[PDB]
Order: sequence, then C-alpha cells, then structure tokens
Amino acid sequence: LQNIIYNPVIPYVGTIPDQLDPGTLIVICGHVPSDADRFQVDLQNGSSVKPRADVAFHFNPRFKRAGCIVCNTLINEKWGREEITYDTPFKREKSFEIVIMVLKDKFQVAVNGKHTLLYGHRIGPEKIDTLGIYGKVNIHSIGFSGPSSG
Ligand SMILES: OC[C@H]1O[C@@H](O[C@H]2[C@H](O)[C@@H](O)[C@H](O)O[C@@H]2CO)[C@H](O)[C@@H](O)[C@H]1O
Repeated sequence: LQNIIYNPVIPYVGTIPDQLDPGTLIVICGHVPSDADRFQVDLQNGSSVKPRADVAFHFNPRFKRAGCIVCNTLINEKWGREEITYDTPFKREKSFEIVIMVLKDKFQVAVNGKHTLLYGHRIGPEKIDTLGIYGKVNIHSIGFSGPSSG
C-alpha cells in the first residue's frame, strides 16, 4: 500500500494523498473495542468543524442489538437519507479489514474479504480530500492504492 498510517490516534483526521479516482482503494485495518457502541469512517470535503465539512461518504457500523451499518451523506450540515445494511460482519472484540473501492458511480465496501455494501455517490468523489475516523474503534493501519497500482 501507499501513504500508510500506523496506529493513528482516534479521533483521526488526515488529508488523503490522492484524488479518489475510479478504482482507488482505501484499506483500513483495526479492531473493535470491548462493548463498543459505534465508530465511523468519513470521506470528507475538507476538515472544517464549523461549519462542519461535508461528508461524501459516512460508513458507520453500530453494534447495539443485532448490529448494523448505517451509511449516509452530510451536505451543508444536514444528513440525507440513511442507507442501512442489516447484515454486518463487524463484532465487538474482533479484528477487521475494511476495503473501500471508489468506483465511477458508487463506493463498494468489503469487510474481511467479503462484499458488504454499495453506496451511490451523492457528492462527486473528486471533492473528497480528507479521511476521518471517529468513535469507539482501534485503528492499526490506513493505506491507499491508486487505480494504476502494480
Ligand atoms: O445518518 C447518520 C447520522 O445518524 C445520526 O443519528 C440519527 C439516527 O441514526 C436516526 O435513526 C434518527 O432518526 O436520527 C438521528 C439523528 O437525529 C447520528 O447521530 C449521526 O452521528 C450520524 O451517524
């Protein structure tokens, strides 16, 4: 991988190395803390806190009850329609590997080598230049792979 970040402190907010052109991969390896309630991975347009930066893609695994993954987009500080995935591969006290592939019309996400969900772009991905990770989660590494990697 390229531009790897190891054991980052959460909350984590860092500029992404390259434009997320179709085919780009975002690999995030971590572990879910005991009794974690939730955590999130946000692909943002900037790092402004106020006004809060738009979130092109909000990937938010929730663990209470049966557990799920909520995906949404924040525009001008307003959340849009939630897209919920009820078949979540995340579990407390277990490690994980998240692979987000940026396609032309959507994001494709796989966890632990298994397809998990799709999310159509609401904001042009070229507007994303910042990665944010918040919540109860331990991140081991963050890596990026461009479309022409090899
Ligand atoms: O949509 C992502 C956004 O959800 C907020 O919580 C929502 C909740 O998921 C929804 O079921 C309820 O109707 O409205 C709540 C907001 O008022 C989270 O608080 C926010 O951090 C994001 O995760």
